[PDB]
This record gives sequence, C-alpha cells and structure tokens, in this order.
Amino acid sequence: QELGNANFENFIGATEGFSEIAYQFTSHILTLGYAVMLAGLLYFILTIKNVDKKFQMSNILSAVVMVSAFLLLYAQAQNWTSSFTFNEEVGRYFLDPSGDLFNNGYRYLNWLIDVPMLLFQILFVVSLTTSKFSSVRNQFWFSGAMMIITGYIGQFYEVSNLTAFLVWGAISSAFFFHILWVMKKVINEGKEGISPAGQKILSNIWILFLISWTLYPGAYLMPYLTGVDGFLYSEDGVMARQLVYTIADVSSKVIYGVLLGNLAITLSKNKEL
Amino acid sequence: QELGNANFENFIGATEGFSEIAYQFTSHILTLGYAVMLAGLLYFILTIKNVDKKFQMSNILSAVVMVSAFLLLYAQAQNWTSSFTFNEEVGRYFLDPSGDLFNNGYRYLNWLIDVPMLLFQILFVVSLTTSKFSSVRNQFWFSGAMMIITGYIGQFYEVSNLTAFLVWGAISSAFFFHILWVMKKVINEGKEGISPAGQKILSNIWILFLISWTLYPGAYLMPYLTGVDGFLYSEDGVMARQLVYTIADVSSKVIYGVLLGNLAITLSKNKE
Amino acid sequence: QELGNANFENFIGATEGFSEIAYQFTSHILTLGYAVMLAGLLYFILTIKNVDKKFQMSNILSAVVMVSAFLLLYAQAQNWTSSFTFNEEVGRYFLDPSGDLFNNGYRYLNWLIDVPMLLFQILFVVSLTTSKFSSVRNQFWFSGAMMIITGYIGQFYEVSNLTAFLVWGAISSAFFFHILWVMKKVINEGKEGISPAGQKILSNIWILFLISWTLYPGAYLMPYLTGVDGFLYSEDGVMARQLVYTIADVSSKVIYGVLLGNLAITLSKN
Amino acid sequence: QELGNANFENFIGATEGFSEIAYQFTSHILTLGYAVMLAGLLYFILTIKNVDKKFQMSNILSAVVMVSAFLLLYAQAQNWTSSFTFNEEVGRYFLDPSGDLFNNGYRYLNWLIDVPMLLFQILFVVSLTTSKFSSVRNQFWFSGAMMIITGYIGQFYEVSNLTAFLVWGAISSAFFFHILWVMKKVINEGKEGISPAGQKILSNIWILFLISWTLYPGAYLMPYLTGVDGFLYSEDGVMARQLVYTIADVSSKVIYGVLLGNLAITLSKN
Amino acid sequence: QELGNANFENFIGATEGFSEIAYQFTSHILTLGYAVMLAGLLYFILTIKNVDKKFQMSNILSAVVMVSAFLLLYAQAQNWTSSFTFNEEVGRYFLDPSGDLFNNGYRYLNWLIDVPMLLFQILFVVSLTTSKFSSVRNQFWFSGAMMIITGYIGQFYEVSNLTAFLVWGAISSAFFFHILWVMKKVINEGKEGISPAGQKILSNIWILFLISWTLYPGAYLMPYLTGVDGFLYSEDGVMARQLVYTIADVSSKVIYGVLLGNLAITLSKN
Ligand SMILES: CCCCCCCC/C=C\CCCCCCCC(=O)OC[C@H](O)CO
Ligand SMILES: CCCCCCCC/C=C\CCCCCCCC(=O)OC[C@H](O)CO
Ligand SMILES: CCCCCCCC/C=C\CCCCCCCC(=O)OC[C@H](O)CO
Ligand SMILES: CCCCCCCC/C=C\CCCCCCCC(=O)OC[C@H](O)CO
Ligand SMILES: CCCCCCCCO[C@@H]1O[C@H](CO)[C@@H](O)[C@H](O)[C@H]1O
Ligand SMILES: CCCCCCCCO[C@@H]1O[C@H](CO)[C@@H](O)[C@H](O)[C@H]1O
Ligand SMILES: CCCCCCCCO[C@@H]1O[C@H](CO)[C@@H](O)[C@H](O)[C@H]1O
Ligand SMILES: CCCCCCCCO[C@@H]1O[C@H](CO)[C@@H](O)[C@H](O)[C@H]1O
Ligand SMILES: CCCCCCCCO[C@@H]1O[C@H](CO)[C@@H](O)[C@H](O)[C@H]1O
Ligand code: NA
Ligand code: NA
Ligand code: NA
Ligand code: NA
Ligand code: NA
Ligand code: NA
Ligand code: NA
Ligand code: NA
Ligand code: NA
Ligand code: NA
Repeated sequence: QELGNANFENFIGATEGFSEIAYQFTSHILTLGYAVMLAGLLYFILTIKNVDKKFQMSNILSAVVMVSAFLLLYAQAQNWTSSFTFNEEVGRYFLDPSGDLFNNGYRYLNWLIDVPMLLFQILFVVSLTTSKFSSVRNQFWFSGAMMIITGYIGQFYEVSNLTAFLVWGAISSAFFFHILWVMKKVINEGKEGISPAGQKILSNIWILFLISWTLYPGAYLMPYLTGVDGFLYSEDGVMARQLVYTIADVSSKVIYGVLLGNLAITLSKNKEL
Repeated sequence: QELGNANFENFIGATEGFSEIAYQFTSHILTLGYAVMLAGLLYFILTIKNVDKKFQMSNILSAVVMVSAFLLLYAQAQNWTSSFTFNEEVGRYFLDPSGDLFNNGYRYLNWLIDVPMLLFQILFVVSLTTSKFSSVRNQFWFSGAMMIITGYIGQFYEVSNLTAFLVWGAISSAFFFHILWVMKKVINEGKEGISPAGQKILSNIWILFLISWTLYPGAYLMPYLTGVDGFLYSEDGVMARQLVYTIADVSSKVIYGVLLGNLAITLSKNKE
Repeated sequence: QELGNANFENFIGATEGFSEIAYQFTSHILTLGYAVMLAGLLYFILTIKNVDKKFQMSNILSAVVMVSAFLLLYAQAQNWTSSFTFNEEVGRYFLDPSGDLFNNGYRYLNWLIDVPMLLFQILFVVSLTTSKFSSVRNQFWFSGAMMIITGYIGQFYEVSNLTAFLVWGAISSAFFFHILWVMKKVINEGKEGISPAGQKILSNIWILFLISWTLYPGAYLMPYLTGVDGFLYSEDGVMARQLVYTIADVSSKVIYGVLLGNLAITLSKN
Repeated sequence: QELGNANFENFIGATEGFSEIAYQFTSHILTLGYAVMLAGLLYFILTIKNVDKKFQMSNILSAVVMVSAFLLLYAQAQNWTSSFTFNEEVGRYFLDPSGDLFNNGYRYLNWLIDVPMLLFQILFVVSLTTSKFSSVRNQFWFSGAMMIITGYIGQFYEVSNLTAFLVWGAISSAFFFHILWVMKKVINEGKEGISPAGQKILSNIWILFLISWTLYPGAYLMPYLTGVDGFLYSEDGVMARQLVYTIADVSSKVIYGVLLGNLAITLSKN
Repeated sequence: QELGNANFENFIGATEGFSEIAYQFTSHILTLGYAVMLAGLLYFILTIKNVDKKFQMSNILSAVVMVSAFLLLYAQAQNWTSSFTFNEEVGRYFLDPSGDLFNNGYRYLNWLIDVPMLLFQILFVVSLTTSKFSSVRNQFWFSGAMMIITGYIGQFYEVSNLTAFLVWGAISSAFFFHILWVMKKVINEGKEGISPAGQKILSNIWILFLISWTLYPGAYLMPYLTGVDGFLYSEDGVMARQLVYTIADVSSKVIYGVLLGNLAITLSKN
C-alpha cells in the first residue's frame, strides 16, 4: 500500500506486523516514558527550596521541560496504540491507518522546546569565566533549533528517500558537534572556582550529556545500523529505537536535572547533602 | 460536496487531501502549541515571588491566560486529528466530517479572553504618565473585543464569501491599529522614570508585541497571500497558517509574559 | 422521530439541522465557558493572600464554585459535540442520538451547588447589621435549591408540555424574586459603615447580580421569546440560549467573585 | 436476555428502557457527585491552616477521601452513560452491553478505602475518655471493611438470587450496627471537656452520620422497598437509588468533613 | 485462536469468557488500585513538613512513586476494560482483540522505576553502620532492575512456554532473595542507636516489606498454583492475581511510605 514519507514502524506494521512482545513492549516503554516525566515534574517542584534562591530557576526550567515532555510523550504513546491493531487470523498487530500513521514527530517537537531550556538551565548553576553568557546562550539556541528542525525534516524520508534522510541527518549532526563543543567549554569554565565535590558532579554531567545526547542519532539510524535487510530492519529495530529514545529522554531531561540540582546544593551557602 | 461557511483546510482536505508530512506536521505543531501553554503556566506560577508584591498580579494574569490557552489549543489540536482520516488507496488524509469540520474558532475564542488580560497586565508593571488608567483599559478592552469578534465572523466566510471575509477583516484591522496606537503610548510612558535596563526590556516588549500581533492578520489571509490558485491555497498554506498561529500565540502570550516578568524584576526594590 | 421530554435543541437538530456557523459557534462558546471557569479557579487561588485572613473564605468559595463549574460545563460542551453529526449530502449537523440527546441539565446541577455558595460567600466580605447571618443563609439556601430544582423539572417539558414548562418556570421565578429581595437587604446592610469606595463596589455587585441572574430565565424562555414559529425557534435561538447561559455563568460566578475580591481588598487593613 | 449476577439497572434497561428524564437525571446526578468531590478536595486543602497543627491531619484525610471519591464516582458516571443507548424507534435508552453492564461496584470500592479514613479522622479532633485510640480505630477498620466487602458481594445477587442478596445484606447490617455503637461512644466521650459550641457541632455530626449512613442500606434495598412489581422496580427506583447514593456520599464525606473542620476551629487555641 | 506469547487472562477470555462478577470485580479492583495511588500522592505531599528537612526526601520519593503508579495502573485498568467485551448470546465477557490483548506489563514497568526509589528512600531515614550507602544503593538498583526485567520477559511466556516462564521467574527470584538479604541488613543497622519507638516501626516495616514483596511471585505463578486444570486456571485465578497485585502495590508503596514517614517523625528533633 502507498505510505509515502512515513516512518519505518508503519512499513514493518503494514508487511510483517508486530508480535505480542514487540507491540506490548513498545506500548509499555512509551507509557513509562511519559510517566517518568510527570514523576520528574513532582520531584523538581518539591526540591526547589533545597537550593539558594539564585539556583532555583534551574529547578523551575527542569519542571517546565517535564510538563511538555509528559504531554508530547503521552501523545506519542497514544499514536503507537492507535496505529497498530490485532489481526485474529495471524495473531499479530498490523498498521491500522484509521488511527493515522505512526510518526516520531511528537518526540521531535518536544526536543525543539526542551533543547533550548536544558542548554540554558546549566547557566543558572555554573559561572562562565572567559565566555559571554549572551554568546553561549545564542549559540545553544540557534544550533539547538537547527539540529532538531533539520532532523525533524530528515526522519520523514527515513524510508521514502535514504539520501534526503542521510543529508538532513548529516546537517543535523554538524549542529550537534557545535553544541557538544560549546557545552564542553561551559562545563570547564563551570568547574573553575568551585569545590572538588561540585567539579566531580560537573564531570558526571558531561559524561551523562555526551552518552544521552549521542543515543538520539543512534535511534535516528536504528533501522539501518545492521545494513540492508539487517536484523534491525524489523520489529526488533522498532523496539530498540523506542527503548533508546525513552532512555535518552529520561537521561537528558530527568537525570541531567537531578545532577544540576545536586550541583546547586553543593554551591549553596546555606544547604548541604 | 456542500461545506458551506467552512475554513479552507476542509476544502483542501475534501479535494487534494493532505500528505503524511502536511497532516503530521500540522498535528505536531498544534500539539506543541498547547504543550507550551501548560509549560508556561508552571513557569508563571513558580516565578510569582521573584518580583515585589505590587507586580505579582502580572504573573497571575499570565498564568490565567495560559490555563485557557492550554484548554482551547488542546481542543483545536483534537479538531485537526478528528477532521482528517487516512485513505489507504491514495495514501493521503481526507476530510472525515464524522469528526466534524475543522474550524480555527477555538483559537479565536481564546483570543477573546486573552487580548483583554494581555493588554491589561502591562498596566500592573509600568506606570502611565500623561494617559489615564481607566481610559487606556477601556480602549484596550473595547477595541480588543471588537477586533476578535469581527475577525471571528470573517473567518467563517474565508472560502464561501471572499467579500464578507475581507470586509470583516478590514473592520478587525481598524481596531488592531487603534490597539497598536494605545500600546505604543503605554510603552513610552512606562519607560519614563525607570532604569535603562527596564527601558531596554520595554523596547524589546514593543518589538515582540508589534511582530507577534501582526502575524495574526497574516495567518488570517494565508490561503490568498499568493493570489487565486496560488502556492498557499494548498496543504502548504494550511501548514503555514497553523505554524504562524502557533508561533504568534507562543510569542504574544508566553514570551510577552516572560519579558514583563523580567521588567518587574528590574523595577523590584529587593531583586536585581 | 420520538424525542419525548427533550430540549428544543434536539427538535431543531432532528428537523432543520444546524449550519456550520450555528454548530461551530455553539461548540466554541460552550468550550470558552468551561475554559473561563478553570482560568477563574487559578485566579481565585493565586489572589487568596491579597486580602486579610477574615475575607479569604470568599476566595476559597469562588475557587470551589470554579472547580465544579469547569467539570459540569466541560460535560455540557461534550454533550453538544456528541449529539450533532455532519451530514455530507446536505452539509448540516443533525441529531445523532447514538451520542445521547442534548440536555442543558449539566448546567442546572452546577447551579444547584453554586447558587448556595455564591449567595453564602458575600456574607464573608460584608457585615450584616439588623439581619442574622444564619437567617439570611437559610433563606438563600432554601429558595436557591427550590428555584433550581423547579426550573430543572420545567426545562424537560420546554417542547413536550408548554403548560408544565411555564408553571414550573413560574414557581421557580417566585423563589428567584425572594432571593433578589434578601440579596438587596444584604447589599444595603453591607454598605453600612464601609468606605465610599466599598459602597461603590457593592452597588456594581448589585447591578451585576440583577442583570446576570435575570439572563437565566431569558435563556429558559429563549425559544419562545419571538412567539410560535418565531425567529428564535431555530438554530439562531439555540446559539442565543447557549451564548446567554455562558455570559450569565461567567458574570454570576467569575466577575461576581472578582468584584467581591476587590471589595475584600478595600475592607482589608493590610 | 441472559444478564446473570447483574444490577437491576440492567434489567430495567434491557426490558422497559429509560425515558429521557430517567436517563438524563441519572447522568446529571452521577456527574454532580464526582464534581462535588473535586470541589470538596479544593476546600479541604485550602482550609488546612484554619486549625491548629494537631487537627490538620483531619483536613488531610478529608482531602485523601475526596481524591479517590472523584476518580471512582467519575468511573461510575461513565459506566452509566456507556451502558445505555438511545433507540430512535421508541425514543428510550436501552442496555448497550458493548459498553459493559452497569454495576454500582465502583462506588462500593470507594467506600472500602473511605469508611476507614472517615471513622479514623474524628479521632484526630475529639479526645476519648474511657476508650483507647488504637482500640476504637481497630474496631472501626475491621467492621468497616467487613460491612463494605459483605455488601459488595450481596449487590451482585440483587436480581439473580434474592436470598444471597438479603443474607449478605443482613451480615453487612450487623457490622453497620457495631460501627454506629462505637461512633456513638466516640461522640459522647468527645463532648466531655469541650465548649458548648463544640458539643453542639458533635450533636450535628452524630445526626449527619446516622441519617447519611442509613441512606446506604436504603439505596441497597431501593428496588424492592415497594415489594414485587412495586413502583420502585422501575426507572423511578433507578433514579431514586442513584440520587440517594449521591446525597449519602456528599453528606457522609463532604458535609461530615466540613463539620469536623468547624469542630477543629472551635477547639483551636489560634 | 492464535494469541502467541500472551497472558493467561486472554486465554480464559478467548475460551470460557468472564462472568459479570469476574469482569466487574477485576475492573473495580484495578480502578481502586490507581485511585489509592493518587490519594497516596496527596497524603505524601501534604505531610512533607511533618518531619525534619533531612527526612523530607523520603516523603518526596513516596510522592514520585505515587505519580507514575497512578498513570501506569490507570493504563493497566483501561487495558482490562478494553480487552474484554460482553457477548449478549451467552452473557459473558470475551476477548475483544480490537482493544489489543491484555498484558500485565504496565504494572511491571511501574515496578522498574518504583523498586529503585522504594529501596533508596529508606536510606534517607535510617543510618547504616557497617555497610556503605553507595554499596547498598548500587546492589538495590542493580538487583532491583534485573529482578523486574527478568520477570517482565518471563510473564510473556506464562502460557506459550512454561519452561521459559519458570526459568526467567527463577532468575528473577535469585535477585529478589539478594534484595531481601540487603534490606534485612539495612533494617538491622537502622535499628542500632535509635529510640525504641523507631525500632518498633522498623520491625513493622520489615514484616510489611517481607509479606508485600512475596505477594508478587505468588501473583506471577497464580494460574498454576493449583496445578494443571486447577481451580486457579480460570476467571477465579484472574480475579485472585489482580487482587493480590493491587494489595501488594498498595502495601509496598503506600503503607511502606506511611510507616517510613512515621519513622521520620519519631527520629525528628522537632
Ligand atoms: C458586531 C459585534 C457586536 C457585539 C458587541 C460587542 C460589545 C463589546 C463588548 C465588550 C466591550 C468591553 C467594554 C469595556 C468596559 C469595561 C468597564 C470596566 O472596565 O469597569 C471596571 C470597573 O471599574 C470595576 O468595578
Ligand atoms: C409554590 C409557590 C412558591 C412561593 C414562593 C415562596 C417564597 C418564599 C419562600 C420561603 C420564605 C422563607 C423560607 C425559609 C426556610 C427556612 C429557613 C429560615 O428562613 O429560617 C432561618 C433560621 O431561623 C435561622 O435564623
Ligand atoms: C445579553 C446578550 C444577548 C445577546 C443575544 C441576543 C439573543 C436575543 C435575546 C432576546 C430577544 C428578545 C426579543 C423579543 C422581541 C420580540 C417580541 C415579539 O416578537 O412578540 C412576542 C410573541 O409574539 C408573543 O408570543
Ligand atoms: C544464567 C543463570 C544464572 C543467573 C542467576 C543469577 C543469580 C543472582 C544471585 C545473586 C545476585 C547477586 C548480584 C550481585 C550484585 C552486585 C551489585 C553491583 O553491581 O554493585 C556492586 C556494589 O558496590 C556491591 O559490591
Ligand atoms: C550510515 C548508516 C546508513 C546505512 C544505509 C544502509 C542502506 C540500506 O538500504 C535499504 O535497506 C532497507 C532495509 O533492508 C531496504 O528496505 C531498502 O530497499 C534499502 O534501500
Ligand atoms: C489581501 C489578500 C486578498 C487577495 C484576494 C485574492 C483573490 C483570491 O481569489 C480566490 O482564490 C481562490 C483560491 O485559488 C479561488 O478558489 C477562488 O475562486 C478565488 O475567488
Ligand atoms: C413567555 C413566552 C412564552 C410564550 C409561549 C408562546 C407559545 C409557543 O407556541 C409553540 O411554538 C412552537 C415553535 O413555533 C410550536 O412548535 C408549538 O407547536 C407551539 O406550542
Ligand atoms: C426488605 C425488602 C426485601 C423484600 C424482598 C422481596 C421482594 C422480591 O420480589 C421480587 O420482585 C421483583 C420485581 O418486582 C421480581 O422480578 C422478582 O421475581 C421478585 O422475587
Ligand atoms: C507453581 C509452579 C509449577 C506450576 C506447573 C504446573 C503445570 C501446569 O501445566 C499446564 O497447565 C495448564 C492449565 O491447566 C494447561 O492448560 C497446560 O496445557 C499445562 O501445560
Ligand atoms: Na518538554
Ligand atoms: Na492498538
Ligand atoms: Na487563554
Ligand atoms: Na486523523
Ligand atoms: Na460549580
Ligand atoms: Na459533532
Ligand atoms: Na474516596
Ligand atoms: Na449513553
Ligand atoms: Na510509580
Ligand atoms: Na469491556
């Protein structure tokens, strides 16, 4: 059937269909995703007063990230369960286009508003030395937007046009490397003039940032990471992609936010942990 | 088929239908729209005590704007996904009237209650000099209501009666120019007697206000901005309209509210 | 088609159907209705500490009114969109009984719990002089309940039995006049011993109360206000009724609550 | 039609069906029910700081009761509208089993967690004299659980097996009388050593408790209170049962909680 | 019918179907489950300031557990009502695969994020003596994750492959015994140098932990606890499993959280 510029989940769903395990696991992991975001929202609000006033905007931005992450990852989960329906004759879940096609775009538009806030919020905890606040912020915001927008365009072609898919992905990757570059500077300058305890947390934040953010391009490419007609161009690749996206989102948003909160505590002139 | 006084989204949906990209993008952008409003709601509540008591009503009004914006833009998003259904034979999304026709009216009624609050809330941060509070408020509220009501009537005719569409739009535009006039005065008087930092933020507020508010009439006209049978009388114009409305709403409500909060901080005798 | 004791919206929907404008406008105005109630909820909670402790129960009761008004007016909005479905052949929205018949009863049961709270809450801002708190409260609550219950019964017959409709409406009106009487006394006693600023706000509250509460019996009668087969026995009367109910509910609940809050501020020593 | 161990609402719905008034009223009253619970939730949270710290646990338990009452009574309302669908040919609402059968069990499981908290919370406001806190609590919790569980079992048989229905109901009634006994002692001991104002509120709490709690067994028996093929074995009995359950739940949870809060205020040193 | 690697609920539903009591009870108990979690959420937020700052993280983690437990157990309840539909001809609820198959996986993924937080939060109330905080935490988190993941895999095979089901379950059990071991040490070290009041609560916490956590493997095996074609390989086993899971979740999360809060109060210098 004609699916056009649709995600590979739909092609698997329309041809092989999904086993009970593939369909249920994807539903469960996407549901856990939005559930963790609302739990995180509660954590960030309830811990605001654990740090000095000057650091509380970081807790607030974490909470702001959680609210939209809950809503968009809730929509993403419903998109999954609505798009694939059980066939009694074969006992597998097949594309049910009456529920609309499945698209990972809900997650991407969450990134569009989260990336700017996540990159911004560290600047409310650490102090820059040589770099200008305005300059770092503007670079984060510009490259952040371009990275997500170019990737959003690319993922529509992940089956229909592999060339467009890889070119847009490559452009996205360029902006990604720029952000890694700027964030590395921010971490280094942030370490200057703070306790060894604070410096250790910033080191952990850099590792978390590096691993969690790198998962995303991996999830982007997932279906083709085992080449043409590979193991991952299957329900196994669908499960893998949705697991990785969910791990990345929890790591880049919630764990990132917790570590920043712990940093703010060590830098706080009143409180301690 | 007979659609009557219906938005052009329905005519595109009933003839050409929407590609995966056009349908999914519109769904995504409308969903982002209501998600940003609920995120904004949290931001405005959590930052209330960042400014002196006298400024806190501005945070409160921002929050009030967010609550209804979330609800109305949520309804608007559901209206989209319910009104267009995938056709397996051609692989495009076509008008599914069992979900009702699509209408941008949910967004308009949000404007009706938001415009008065957005125009009002700046008067809790800045001090007027030459203008009377009651006079400015009454002009904002009267012209604000008339602008939205006349526009709301017009958009029903955007396909069925181009003349009614453009006349109501023109009347709406008149009230719009009046509001721009009054708000310009409010900004100028607000700058008088405050720190240069506060004056700079008010300058940014004026630019944001001018650009964000002008996007609306653009979105109103979107389908016809490339003339008869133009590039925008298509799924591309639908995508463009819903993107512009979403950008305008985020800018005029959330970013506006953040800048007013930042102004209140600079004017606050405790914070800096 | 047998509709029995059903609101006239269903009869219009089953015969003429609704134009795009009539259906969409009604959907939009009913949606705005519940949206304003949730916005009001936030306003009343966030402004609690703007008045002295003794006045804060009024903010609390406003908030209590908003919560149930949001839920009931949300249900009322869904009742509308579920009950009328687009017919592609004629391009109008017709009664779709699979969604149940439309009934204004959700709004009425909101009134049942709101009327007592709205009448009660002014007694936490103003001080009575010659009248006893308990006596005024008991009169408000008894007449308030009877007014809503008798009206609720009446509106089921607004098409099926014009006599029952008008008799129950008349009984309801009697209790309404009693409430107007008691509220007038409350306003007068409330004005005694407070600043001219406070007295002005109470005057505005009385005008708001009088206009907003009178809109309701108007919305009750709406379909027949232009007589048999008049202009209002149509989709135009449906639009008019739902607009008036929404204006009345916003005015009697939210604007009323804001004015009471502003009164509390002027009467506040802080 | 084979309905098995199903509530009588289904048998009425499957045979006579429900008139517009019977269906709409039941929908409205069940909706009001959950709407009042969420409004109550707001009231109990916003008034926590109106009493001394030692009494605030009572406000908290009221709020805890409201949250689950909202959710369960919301589910109960949706169960009603989903189970009965309009038939255009006769103009009545008939059992639509695609929506599942209607069962009052959502309300019962709410009782299971509410009864223990409602009986418990008064022990945070009044001081016992003869009785031990732990002992009264344990009696309330044990008899409360058995009362609801035995009743929950019984109501499944209210049509399929009148004997099982009446026996389980009788066992439930025994636990009910035990609770009335213990609560009476608690009220009496609570009156000892407090202001006459506090004693009057406790008297009102006892009357509210006695009337509101006795409504439940009445609603249990409702369909048969006019005997075989009586007036109440009808849509009129369905309306009556759902009205009584809603009045009882509002009274036993919200009004009870308000009176306890008012008692806590009179006993408060601040 | 071809169901593949599906839970036994689906096989009962596809063959015998469910009686009114079995279907309604399961719906009610699953609904109570998520309702208790949201009520618990309110309790934990409202009691945060009842303990010294250093203990408040325990209240916060209880609340965090409640939020996701509400959402996941809500999804689990909807999965039940969507998967089984009334058949009018036989009067039983049969598998309706248009609603997707029923899977207990929503509950398992709640465990995945809850187990780490529940094991973690006690370390914010008690003080270790001989054991290192980081070491206990890392063991809890590693074994906690492996226990849930291995169990999650196993339950997909509970009908399709009894060997895989029992082997994965056995591996899960190994990690379970490790956690019981570490938690026992934590309780013992926690008792050292604290008031008798604190020691009593920790004893109660250990009993609650031991009983509530052991319910889970019981619910895992439920269908086969009476052997092949036993009493429990039926709607009675489905009811039993969902009851036990709901009791376990309430006990391990809410009651556990309340006891930890009570411990924090006794250890609080205010
Ligand atoms: C063609 C369309 C016809 C439709 C007709 C639409 C009429 C305009 C509606 C409202 C204007 C609002 C007027 C603003 C004046 C408000 C007065 C005020 O602000 O008073 C506050 C008072 O001081 C506190 O007590
Ligand atoms: C059928 C025709 C309808 C006729 C229209 C009737 C209008 C007047 C109704 C009631 C007046 C008084 C009712 C009072 C109800 C008891 C409460 C009360 O007033 O008692 C105060 C108490 O003593 C604390 O001070
Ligand atoms: C407050 C905002 C409201 C805006 C919404 C407007 C809805 C119209 C409402 C009432 C119209 C009443 C008009 C009545 C005048 C005609 C009287 C008449 O024609 O005669 C009566 C009849 O013949 C004897 O049975
Ligand atoms: C293939 C079948 C064989 C598999 C059967 C599995 C049996 C598991 C038994 C015990 C778990 C003990 C696991 C050890 C936990 C290590 C925790 C950890 O990684 O953290 C280190 C911490 O610092 C402390 O030393
Ligand atoms: C850098 C990572 C990009 C790897 C590109 C691999 C190209 C895969 O090629 C594609 O494989 C699909 C799955 O088998 C097939 O359905 C397509 O026909 C084929 O074009
Ligand atoms: C200020 C912008 C308004 C200019 C109005 C342009 C006139 C548009 O003209 C309209 O274009 C539609 C789309 O092609 C056609 O379907 C209509 O038949 C035609 O009337
Ligand atoms: C106070 C206003 C009440 C006036 C009652 C006027 C009588 C209404 O008359 C009614 O009009 C309907 C619509 O045209 C007709 O369908 C009914 O048959 C007719 O009874
Ligand atoms: C305390 C009240 C107990 C009274 C129970 C006895 C009434 C049983 O009467 C029942 O009435 C039903 C409806 O009319 C019939 O369908 C049943 O056949 C009949 O048993
Ligand atoms: C508790 C761990 C041991 C349980 C193993 C018991 C063996 C169950 O055996 C199974 O019983 C099912 C139910 O009757 C049958 O349908 C299956 O065909 C049969 O393999
Ligand atoms: Na987000
Ligand atoms: Na599905
Ligand atoms: Na708004
Ligand atoms: Na759709
Ligand atoms: Na209300
Ligand atoms: Na509709
Ligand atoms: Na409850
Ligand atoms: Na229905
Ligand atoms: Na959880
Ligand atoms: Na069902």
